[PDB]
This record gives sequence, structure tokens and C-alpha cells, in this order.
Amino acid sequence: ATPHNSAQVGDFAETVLMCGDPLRAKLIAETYLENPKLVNNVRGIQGYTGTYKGKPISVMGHGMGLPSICIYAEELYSTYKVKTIIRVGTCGAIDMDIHTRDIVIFTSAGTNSKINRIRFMDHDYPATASFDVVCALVDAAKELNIPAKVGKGFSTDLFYNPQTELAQLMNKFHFLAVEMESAGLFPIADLYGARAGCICTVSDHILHHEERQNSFQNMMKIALEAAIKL
Amino acid sequence: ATPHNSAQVGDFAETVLMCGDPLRAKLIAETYLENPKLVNNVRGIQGYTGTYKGKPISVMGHGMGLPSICIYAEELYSTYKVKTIIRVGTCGAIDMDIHTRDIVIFTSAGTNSKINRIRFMDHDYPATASFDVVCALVDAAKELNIPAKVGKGFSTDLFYNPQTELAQLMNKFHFLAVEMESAGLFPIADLYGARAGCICTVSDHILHHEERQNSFQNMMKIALEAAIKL
Amino acid sequence: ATPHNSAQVGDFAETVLMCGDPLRAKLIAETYLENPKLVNNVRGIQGYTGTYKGKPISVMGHGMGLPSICIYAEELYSTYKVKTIIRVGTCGAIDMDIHTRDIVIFTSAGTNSKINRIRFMDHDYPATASFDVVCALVDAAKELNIPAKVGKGFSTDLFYNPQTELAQLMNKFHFLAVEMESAGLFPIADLYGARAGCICTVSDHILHHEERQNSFQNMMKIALEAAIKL
Amino acid sequence: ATPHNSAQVGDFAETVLMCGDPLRAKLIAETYLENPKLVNNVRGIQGYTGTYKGKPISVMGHGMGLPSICIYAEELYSTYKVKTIIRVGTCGAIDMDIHTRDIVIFTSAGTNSKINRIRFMDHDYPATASFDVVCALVDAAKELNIPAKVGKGFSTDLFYNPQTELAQLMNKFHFLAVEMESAGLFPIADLYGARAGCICTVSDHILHHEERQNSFQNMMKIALEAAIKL
Amino acid sequence: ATPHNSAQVGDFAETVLMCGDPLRAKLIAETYLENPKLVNNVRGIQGYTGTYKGKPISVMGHGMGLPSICIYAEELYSTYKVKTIIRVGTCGAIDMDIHTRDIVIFTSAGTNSKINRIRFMDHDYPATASFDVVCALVDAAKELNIPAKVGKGFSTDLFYNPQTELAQLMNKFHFLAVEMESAGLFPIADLYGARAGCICTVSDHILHHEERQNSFQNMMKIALEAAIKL
Amino acid sequence: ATPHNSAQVGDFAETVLMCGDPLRAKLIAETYLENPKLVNNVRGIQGYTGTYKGKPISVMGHGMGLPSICIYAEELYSTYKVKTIIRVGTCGAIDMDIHTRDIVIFTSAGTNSKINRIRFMDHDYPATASFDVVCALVDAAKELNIPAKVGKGFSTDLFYNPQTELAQLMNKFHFLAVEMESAGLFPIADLYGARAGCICTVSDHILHHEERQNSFQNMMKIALEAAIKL
Ligand SMILES: Nc1ncnc2c([C@@H]3O[C@H](CO)[C@@H](O)[C@H]3O)n[nH]c12
Ligand SMILES: Nc1ncnc2c([C@@H]3O[C@H](CO)[C@@H](O)[C@H]3O)n[nH]c12
Ligand SMILES: Nc1ncnc2c([C@@H]3O[C@H](CO)[C@@H](O)[C@H]3O)n[nH]c12
Ligand SMILES: Nc1ncnc2c([C@@H]3O[C@H](CO)[C@@H](O)[C@H]3O)n[nH]c12
Ligand SMILES: Nc1ncnc2c([C@@H]3O[C@H](CO)[C@@H](O)[C@H]3O)n[nH]c12
Ligand SMILES: Nc1ncnc2c([C@@H]3O[C@H](CO)[C@@H](O)[C@H]3O)n[nH]c12
Repeated sequence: ATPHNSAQVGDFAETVLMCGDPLRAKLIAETYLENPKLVNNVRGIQGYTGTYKGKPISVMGHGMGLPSICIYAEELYSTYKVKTIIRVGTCGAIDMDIHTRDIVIFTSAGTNSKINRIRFMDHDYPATASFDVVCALVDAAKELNIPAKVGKGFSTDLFYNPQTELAQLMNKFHFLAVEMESAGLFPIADLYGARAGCICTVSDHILHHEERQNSFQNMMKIALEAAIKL
Repeated sequence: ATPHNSAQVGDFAETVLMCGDPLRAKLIAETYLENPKLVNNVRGIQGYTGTYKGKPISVMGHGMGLPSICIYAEELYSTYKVKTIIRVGTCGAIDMDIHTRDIVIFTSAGTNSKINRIRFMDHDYPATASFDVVCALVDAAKELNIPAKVGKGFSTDLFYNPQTELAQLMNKFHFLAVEMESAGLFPIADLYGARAGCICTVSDHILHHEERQNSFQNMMKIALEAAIKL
Repeated sequence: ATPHNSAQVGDFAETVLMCGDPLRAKLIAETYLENPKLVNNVRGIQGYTGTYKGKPISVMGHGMGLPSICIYAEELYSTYKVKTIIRVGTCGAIDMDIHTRDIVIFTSAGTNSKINRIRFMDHDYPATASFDVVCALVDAAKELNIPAKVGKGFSTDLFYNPQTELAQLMNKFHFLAVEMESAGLFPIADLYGARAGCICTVSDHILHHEERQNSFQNMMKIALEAAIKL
Repeated sequence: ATPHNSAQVGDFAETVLMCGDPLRAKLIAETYLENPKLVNNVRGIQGYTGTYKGKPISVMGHGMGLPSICIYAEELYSTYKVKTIIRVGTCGAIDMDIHTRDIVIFTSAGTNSKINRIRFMDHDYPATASFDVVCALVDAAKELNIPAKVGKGFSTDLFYNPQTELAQLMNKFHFLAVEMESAGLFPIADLYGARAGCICTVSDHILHHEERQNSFQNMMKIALEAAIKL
Repeated sequence: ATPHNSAQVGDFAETVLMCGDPLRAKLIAETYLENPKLVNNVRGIQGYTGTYKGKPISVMGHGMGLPSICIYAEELYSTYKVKTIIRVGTCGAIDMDIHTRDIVIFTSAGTNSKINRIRFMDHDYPATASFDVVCALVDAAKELNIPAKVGKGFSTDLFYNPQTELAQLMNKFHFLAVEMESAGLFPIADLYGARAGCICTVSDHILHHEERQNSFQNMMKIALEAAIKL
Repeated sequence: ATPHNSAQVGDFAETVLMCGDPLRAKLIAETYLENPKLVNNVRGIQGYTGTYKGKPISVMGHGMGLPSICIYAEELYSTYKVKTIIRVGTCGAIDMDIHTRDIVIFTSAGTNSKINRIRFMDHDYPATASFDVVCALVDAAKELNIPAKVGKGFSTDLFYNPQTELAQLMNKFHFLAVEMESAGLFPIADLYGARAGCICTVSDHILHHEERQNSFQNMMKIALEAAIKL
């Protein structure tokens, strides 16, 4: 149906969990979904659809960077009529009080990208996570009683950032972590009157980089349960 | 103590409700606070401190525009050691599904101002409301069972906006309303490791402008109760 | 008539003196105007109209910041058909040769605001004071023989400026002082084919902060006489 | 060795051909390389190393978008000491005189991304292809006598571009096609004193979208031969 | 002494009149100066020094565009210790009330150039003419009783401006005319604590282009007399 | 025919060599052209037309700066129907491996100017030299066996650059030299579906400034021969 998706309308669940790593998405499909079926693998993207506790749910990779997830997210809402996209994955801690292996739920995401300024008449668009998804993710975290920090994230265009001072500036403003997609995903959801959210497990710390899967499985539990709540 | 505040450290409660209209703040102090005392009136700003259900609370005007509230907010967190600032007031509906007299709770605020880009190395800072305050405001709204829409707000520098197309662009992205301070307030709270939030009652609709105090008193109830919860 | 002015067309003189402090405006009305009448107090803005040496003249507060004065100024020219707005007030010296208590007449004003770029296709708009008003203010200063420095001003959006290097950069370019409205006022006057100007008394020095009312009364004399000349 | 590459220094040839589609890279490795060995598959990126006409050569996917290829390209030059990266792939024709199935060799690439402005003090960096690689690609095209258009490319951040007028603007300036990586790749090569180039086969036309593999195999022949020449 | 001036310190008068056309400068030197001597002709720039009513005065071309006059102006203030530069020349009327052959005295100049933003931390620098020079030029105009309009000018980087809407926007803001140097000249004078001004004769109208030398000689009279006053 | 050219269509050859210095252009016309005739001298621009090895060719000055060459270049392509403009001249070495007296052929040019962003919807336009002209210039250099470096150039708006760090940033990215026109010339050629190129002789080094005509005559030989090839 699309240049990046061979699947047809209906093959994707109304709720899709996405992570950058396509192999991670395959793993997630085999590990948590029941009767998972490969619905799209254009570009090895590993798009699957199965069920969790009886409900339809899909998992697919989204690549790295705002331009990448923007392609997939817009096609999903627009063509495959998806309603909710929960980004799942890793990120780099910024705040000194945030440590590796911690779980973070984004309320919103800043960015050094130009995409949102392009779509918003060169103004400041607040890439905000859908309050529904934020609440569902936090409640899931509370019900499962899994500690999770909630707050600002930062979607960078440069994993290897030349502006070495930015890290400290963000720490002063208490940004929790850095990843590379949220800032792009959120506004697209708004455009389609749909929902988006993000939950990540800190894989490294950018201000002083210091059992890893345990944190990941917990994050997955939260995303999954939150998906059902939604 | 400051160029805009005659009061001294301790005169202000750790939680302050602020609105643009200084007379509105005087009214709020006389109407909802017990034993309200004028603690600052530099520039007729009408800063009062009293109690609500036994707890210390202050109300003060903040003028109109990001530059204005930025002055007051930074002095409060920094000098008067305030912990929470809940902006209370009016705003203009953008979204067609939002009508005059509706109540809106901001998750965040976009802006055509340059302030946040100045403080954030010319990047996109997501002016986000403190998740605690957003939750407190929403729960108060739920407990009081008062309908309130939650979502993106927009803090403009131009009440009379030359860019007449912006209104429709924002409606496409589902921004709820427009006011003139939130985008400035939120980042300052982050800088001081403190909290900020905003709740407004739609006084007009910018896309087709269509009992007004009733909506205001309800909004005040929510802000007040949320203040206690915090 | 307007969301910020209860007065009607004709209640305001064709020449209005404005300052940020509403109480200062009340003081000015009681101290220099004859038969002053409160014509607008929406938001405690303290708008009065009286006469000086027989001629009709109004004084009103304009709040702090470009967004604030922009609201008032545009309503005045547009709705109340005002012809001349002379901003009166305080400011912070930048230039080392300018000392506290000095009087400054702005030829123009720079700014870190985005407003003028928004109204001028993202280009450099030179927020310039009306040559008539500049001349009237300087001549008044000469006739009264009151020393006054004439030159560039700077309208900041951040009273508490994070960019601490800006102050020195401006001193190198010989900006006289900093305030928070002129840059917004001037272009609006141009749009309405009307006039605007600004005269301030240095209340503090930002590069080395070092009887204060005496300087203020002198500034007021100049503004007042210049108003008559216009 | 890197967060995105499991391989070690020496596993990659000094010349690497990269395309967005990881499956395409696997295909290229199986189809044109002799004794291809998977040297990196972190994130299913499909990184192989084999030989072409006796010389060492690697092929790897780079994902979609500037942020993506920027990660891979910088790690390759920096860590794996790669000297030449030739981007191979598809693109969308812009120019009316360019038709689907045509082959294009980029002299340089424009972009709506902010990455280059971030690394170049907010100025205009001309993302230029290494003259050596451009010449090698063109000579290969001449020696093989395969028609190929040479000129400007455009690396977009938005496959689905909101600014629908851009396409025509680019056609007026005679940009040949649009893809999503070149603009990011070129400057990185410059930084490492290394080389980069790009050759694409038009898969679609954005101004009037109108046997496809034949054009692809030809493009591959050129890239491959040019690699040997380098 | 400089890469663009063969003359040495002292060869130039402290007051220099400059125009874009080098032949025009030669003409001005032969027509109004007594005992004019060629002090610099690097690049055929036609730099002369002579006397007017006994006082030392120099005239030199400055080429077209901000980058050009910026070179000459900075070398003059810095190396040749010039104190006052009065730009003399032609310009294009913008305002409908301004007609060809009219004379205009710039209070300041806007611009679509990036130079001032580069030297002013990306903010809005108000390219303002030295109040002394503006006054000297206006008084000369009054004493000679030669009608001259005073107000905003615009220094464009594009004589052939792609943005065809700008002309009307500027007419709404009442910009008097357009030329290509003032915006660059003024800030440089500020930097050197020196003076600069500009007076032009409208040679064409950009909104409806409609004896020409007569207007020029009048403009020259004003510049010359103003030079003596300074 | 134009405000800057007295000549008429046909007076200029389809190939024109341009340099900033008008006297240099006169010299070039007298030194290398046969039967050179002055076809335009508006503003002492020194525009000549003659023949080289029997073919029609014109040489004209273009002043200093992008705004300047932009005027001349656009009039030439548009009005005088010129097909190829080869910029000839001097420049300042940036790269440490480039020394005074070296010859440089630009593949493209970066810039701190705003012109290209104005004509390209505020995006990154890659000011690229026509591949034909680059090839013709390089082949001429090869056939004459005259060493010449090929690569990125930088067209500055500020000969005296306040941003002293830029020089080192450019050296890290391996920009060869700096001049003041190329970035403006290239995009104009693209707009008119015509060709442009640039070849310069390093007159100074900006990172450590260290027989000069010999290098110039060699550069001229290359430009001239390349002109014939085109
Ligand atoms: N410290 C970090 N910085 C940027 N991105 C990431 C990530 C995520 O993984 C990828 C970068 O490695 C990308 O998809 C991003 O979302 N993990 N850690 C990161
Ligand atoms: N439609 C509207 N647009 C912008 N601001 C406001 C407001 C609020 O009141 C003031 C503008 O009238 C300002 O403080 C803003 O926060 N109400 N309605 C508004
Ligand atoms: N040093 C300073 N910086 C900025 N603004 C001001 C002012 C004026 O008073 C207010 C800031 O205190 C604001 O209205 C501004 O115009 N005085 N001194 C100032
Ligand atoms: N019309 C088009 N627009 C943008 N990118 C592409 C492409 C390439 O394929 C991906 C987008 O589909 C991305 O990697 C880009 O480089 N092909 N066609 C394209
Ligand atoms: N309509 C116009 N637009 C831009 N510049 C000018 C000029 C002046 O002459 C040159 C442009 O022709 C340049 O130096 C500029 O200052 N005259 N008329 C102009
Ligand atoms: N180091 C340098 N920096 C900038 N421009 C130049 C030039 C050329 O000569 C003029 C500046 O002197 C201008 O036309 C530019 O293209 N030579 N050396 C230069």
C-alpha cells in the first residue's frame, strides 16, 4: 500500500508499539505477542501483528532519527488507520539524578531538528505526548509498581553532537534523556487527531556514562499494559 | 527585595496563583482567601497572601506577555523560594470543538516568542507544564466532576496577530487555546527545579467568536483544590 | 470598546504618555495634569485624560514587555484614533559613559524579540522613533536646557538575560540603555501612519550599577513640553 | 566496537557502498560481491565485506534520513578507518526533464535539515560530493557508456513534505532529485578528510509520477567500477 | 595601507562623502571640490581629497551592496581615522507618496542582509543614522529650503528581489526608499564611535515607476553644507 | 539596456570572464583579448568584448560582494543572453595545506549571506559550480599541467569577520579559500538554466598569512582555455 509498507489496511492493529531496532521488534513480537504474524518487512522493518491478552496489537521498527519515524508514523495513521503509537526503546540519560537502567516516560520532547519549525510556520511547536498515553503509561507503571521517571525528553538529529555544551544546558533544565524520534512522532499524531507516547530505558548516560534486560522487560510490561488500558 | 516586589522572603506562600489582571487577583484574594494580606503592590501588581483551607497561599498578577510573567516567575522561584506557580486566567479557543466558557488545562504551550530559543541554544524547547501540576489540576477537575479539556496551548507575542493563517494551522494540529504567558513560565520552573501549570477559561473563540463567571468560579475551584493537593 | 479598554472613541487625547508602572501613570496624572479623569482602568491600567497648558492629553500604563505595550498601542492608534504616543519611564544604562539618573532619548531600539521579524517577513526592521517626536523631545530638552543623551536603546524580552555577553556587545556598539517596550511601539506607529517616541531616566546600570525623582521630573518636563510642541 | 556496529577495525573495506534498504544491501552483497561475509548486523543493518575484481569492498544499509546515515558514516570514517563511502540507492525526480528510471550523480545536495547549520555556525554549508568520487562515478558512466545526469540533489527531512510549493521552487533551480541522506554524508566526509559520493536511480517523479531493476543494475555497475577506480 | 586603499593615514579628510558609482565620485570631486587630488584608485574606486569652503573633504566610491561599503567604511574609520561618512546617491522609492526625483534623508535602514545579525548575536540591530548627521542633513535642507523627506530606508541584498510581496509590506510600514549600503554603514560607525548618515535622490519607483540632475545637485548641496556643519 | 549596463543584446559574448577589480578586467582585456572593445562602462565597470583564439569573449568587473555580482550576473543571463560566466580573481586561503600563490577551482561555495536562504524558502541551497565549467577548468589545468586545488570555497559578507572562530571551523571542514561572490553567482546560473564557475589565485592566507603575477597569468590561462572548451 505504501512505499515502505507492503501490508494493507486492516493488517495493523489500532495500537502499534515501535522501536528503532527491527530485530528488537522481532524479538518483542516473538516474546510477548501470541500468534504473531509478519505483516510488513519492506526494508527489513520487521512489522508484526498478533495479540496481547486477546487484543490486536502490532509491533514494528521505525529506524533511527526523526525523518525515519516520521515516514512510518504518518503512513500508519493515514493509510493503516492506526490510532495509537507507543514508542518503546532506549535513550541516553542527561540529568545527573537519572542513572543507566532507569525507565523514563516522556511528557514531551525538545529537538535540534527543523521539522517541527517547517510544519509550524517557523514557530515553537511543543512536541507533546498524548495526555491519554502519558497517563496510561504512568498508571501501568503505578499498578505494576515499577519506578519510572516522568518528564522532558530530547530528540537529537546528531547522536554525535558537535555542540558539547548542549548536554549541560539540558541538565540545567532537567531534561531526563535523549533519543531520536519522539519530537517527530508527537506532532504527526496531533495532525491526524490520533495518539502517541514514548517510554524508554536508559542504556547510557551522556554526562558520565556508568541486568540491562531486566529494565527492558519492565519497560515492555508497562507499554503492553498501557496499550490494553488504551 | 526585588525591582518588582517590595515583599521579603517568607511573605509569599510556596504556592502562588497568578493571572494577568491585577484586579482579578485582588478579587480572587478577597473572594477565596481567608485573612488575605497585601504583601506586594509594586506597579499595582496586587500581590496577596492568605490561606485556603488552612494552608498558606498567595495570589498575584503577572501582567500580559511572556516577558512580563518571566520577570515575576523568576523572582518568585529564585528570591521568594516559591515552589509552585499555577497560572489562572482566560484564553482564546482555537480548536473548533472548543467553545467559549470551556475550561482548558495546558499540558504544554507553543509560542512565536524567541525567549525559549534564546535560553535553549536556538533549539526547540518544549514548554511543558509540570506533570505533577497537570495531574493535580486534572484530578481536582475529576473529583469536582467539572468538564475540562486537556492539551496544547499557545502563548503568543501578538494578541493582534498579522499572520492570519496561523490560527487555522493551529486548529489543524489541535491546539486548544491561546494566551500569553505559559510558554515563558514553564521553562523557568524547570530551571529552578520547581513547578508550574496553567488552567484557563475560554473567554473568546478566534476562529468564529460566539454565565461567564460561572465558568471562572469553576476554574478557580479546580486551581484552588489542586493547590491543596500539591 | 476593546478587550483592554472600557473607554470610547474620544475619551483619549490624540497624544498619550505611557509608562510601564500604572501607579506611576496615576501619579503623573495627579501631579502634572489639570482636571484629570479616569477614562480606563481595565486591569488597573490607570488610563487618565486631562489637560496640560490647556491642551488635551492622556496618560496610561502599558505594562512590561513588547507583547504588552503592543496591545495597548495598537488599540490606541486603531480604535481611539490616537496620533502620538510618547513612552516615558525608566531603563538600564549599558554604555559606560551613561550613569544612573541620566536621561536618554531613543532614536531607535534594537531587540531580542521575534515580533518585528514576524511582521517584517523575517527581515531586519529598524524600530525607529518618529523623527518628529525625537526632534520635539530634543528641542524640549534644549529649550529647558536639560542634558539628555540621544541614541540607540534596546528592548529586551528577558529582564534577567541568560546571555551575559550581550551587555558588553551592546556597550561596544554604544547602545545607551535597555528597557522593554520601544522596539514594539515604533513599528506599530509606522503601520498606522502615526507617531511614537521614548524618553527614559536611567534607574540602574547593568555593567556596574552605582535625587532619583529629580531626574524623573526633568524627564517628565521634557515629555510634556514636547507633547505640546507636537 | 560502536553502539551500532559489532565489527572491529579492519572488518570493513576502505570503500563502502551504502543504501537505505538493508535487504537491498544484502542483495547487493550476494549479487555482486565474491565471498561476502556478514561483518555487522546490529539492528539488522546487513553489513557485509567481500571483494569485487579482487579488491576489498563492503556494503551496508544506512537507514532513512540524515540523522541515520550520519551515525553510520561518522563511525565508519572515525572508528573503522573507512576512506570512501559511495551512497547507492533510489530518489525522486524533481526536474521535469528527469524521468523515472533515470540515473543521477549528485554534485552536491541541498536540505531542509538543520544539521549542517548546527555544525557550521548557522551558516550555509555546501554539502558537496568529493570531486574525486564525482569524477570516478562519471568516468565509470562514460566508460560503460551509461547515460547519467549530473547535478544537484536535495536531502529532505520530510518524505511527506507539508511545503508543497518547494517541489516547484526546486524545479525552477533545476535540482535533479530528492533523497534523504547525501546532505548529511558529505560534510562528515569533509570533517574526516575522507571521501563521499552518491548515485541514485529515479524510482518516482514528485511533479507528475509516471524494467526498473535494469536501471538499478546499471547504477550498481557504475558505483562498483567507480569504487575500483578509487 | 589597506588591501583596498593605497593612500596613507592623513590622505583622507575626516569627513568623506561616498556613493556607489566611482565615476559619480570623480564627477563630484571635479564639480564641487577645489584642488581635488586622487588619493586612492585601487579598483578604480576613485578616491579624492580636496576642499569645500576651505575645509578638507574626501569623496570616494563604495561599490554596490552591504559587503562592499562595509569594507571601505571599516578601513576608513579604523585605518584612515575618518570621523564622518555621509553616503550620497540614488535609491528606489517604495512609499506611494514618494515620487521619482524626490530627496530622502534616512533616519535608519532595514535590511534582508544577515550581516547585522552576525555582529549582534542574531538579534535585531537597529541600523541607525548618527543623530548628528541626520540633524546636520535636515538643517542644511531647511537652511537651503530644499524639500526632503526624512524616514526609514531599506538596504537590500537583492536588487532583483524574488520576494515580490516585500515591496508592498514596506509600503504599509512607510519605508521611504531602497538602496544597498546604509544598513551596513551605520553599525560600523557605531562600533568605531564615529558617525554615518545617508541622503539619496529617488531615481525610480518600485511600486509604479513613473531634470533628474537638478534633484541630484540639490542633494549634493545638502550633503556638502551638512558636512561643513559637522 | 539595464540600470548597470549601457550595452545592448549581442554586445556581450556568450562567455564572460568576471573579476572584482574593474582595472584588472581592463588589464585582462588588453593583455589577452584581440581587438577588445569597451561595450559597457556604467559605473566604471570596464566591460569589454573581444576574441580569444578567434572566439567571441567578454570580460567585465563585478564589484565586491554577493549583492554586487548578483546584479551583473542576473542581467547578463537574462538580458544579454550570456550562457557562461567564469569568475576569475583572488581569494584568501583557509586550509593550512593551501599556500599563497596557489590556484583554486571551486566545486561550490558556502556563505554567511542570507541571499540563498531568501531565494530557497529558508533552506540550505548548495551553491554549486556548473559541473561542465568545473570539468573544463580542471581539464584545462591538466592539459596545461598547472597544479590547482579543487574544492569548497566560502563567499563571505564580511571581509573583516567579527566571528574569529569561523576560520578554524572552516579549516576543520577543509574549505580551500574565501572570496565574496561565488555563492551568489552559482544559484543565479541555475535559475537561468545557464552555467557558472570560479577559479582563484590565493593572494593571502587568513590563518597565518605568509612572483604573484605568475600565479595569476597561469590562472588566466586556465580560465581562457576552459572558456574555449566550453
Ligand atoms: N544516548 C543516546 N543518544 C541518542 N539516541 C539514543 C538512543 C536511541 O537509539 C538510537 C541511537 O543509538 C536512536 O534510535 C535513539 O532513539 N539510545 N541512546 C541514545
Ligand atoms: N484570545 C486571546 N489571545 C491571546 N491572549 C488571550 C487572553 C489572555 O488575556 C490577555 C490578552 O487579552 C493575556 O494575558 C492572555 O493570557 N485571553 N484571551 C486571549
Ligand atoms: N535595566 C533594565 N532592564 C530592562 N528593563 C528596564 C526598565 C523598565 O522597567 C521595566 C523592567 O523593570 C520595563 O518596563 C522596562 O521598560 N528599567 N530598567 C530596566
Ligand atoms: N521521492 C523520494 N523522496 C525522498 N526520498 C526518496 C527516496 C529514498 O528512499 C527513502 C525514502 O523512500 C530514503 O532513504 C530516500 O533516500 N526514494 N525516493 C524518494
Ligand atoms: N531601486 C533601487 N533598488 C536598490 N538599490 C538602488 C539604488 C542604488 O544604486 C545601486 C543599485 O542600482 C545600489 O548602490 C543602490 O544603493 N538605486 N536605486 C535602487
Ligand atoms: N582573504 C579574502 N577574503 C575575502 N575576500 C577576498 C578576496 C577577493 O577580493 C575582494 C576582497 O578583497 C573580494 O572581491 C574577494 O572575492 N581576496 N582575498 C580575500
